[PDB]
Amino acid sequence: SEEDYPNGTWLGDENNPEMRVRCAIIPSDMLHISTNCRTAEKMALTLLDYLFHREVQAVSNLSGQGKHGKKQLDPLTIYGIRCHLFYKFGITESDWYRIKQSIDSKCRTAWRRKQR
DNA sequence: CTCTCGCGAGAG
DNA sequence: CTCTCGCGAGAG
Repeated sequence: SEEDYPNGTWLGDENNPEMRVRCAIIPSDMLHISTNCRTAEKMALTLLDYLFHREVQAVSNLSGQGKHGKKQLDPLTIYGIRCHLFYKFGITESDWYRIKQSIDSKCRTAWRRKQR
């Protein structure tokens, strides 16, 4: 619902209420991202940085499972990335499976940075 | 920085 | 048991 982020933007197709998610990204920032992120792979990781602070990435993963006892990244927010990539690039479930590896791998990089 | 792959420990 | 999947870290 728009109200959760009054100065924010929609992830995915605003005219399609089942595949939209209100988010905290401001219009000027969402403009930068669409200008700069010309592939689903590059938009996914840039969305990640605008939706989650690096300090959340360094403690969090997609499942919230594993040996490091990591927090799970907000599932509604992750669904919102899925909705933006499907809308912006018409990616498939097989692409999204690949993208999710890459989000988790970025999150491990951040954990390893805090580590080192 | 991103992308990837072999590993092996718990989930099923 | 088999299967999934979180993981470290070398290579791009």
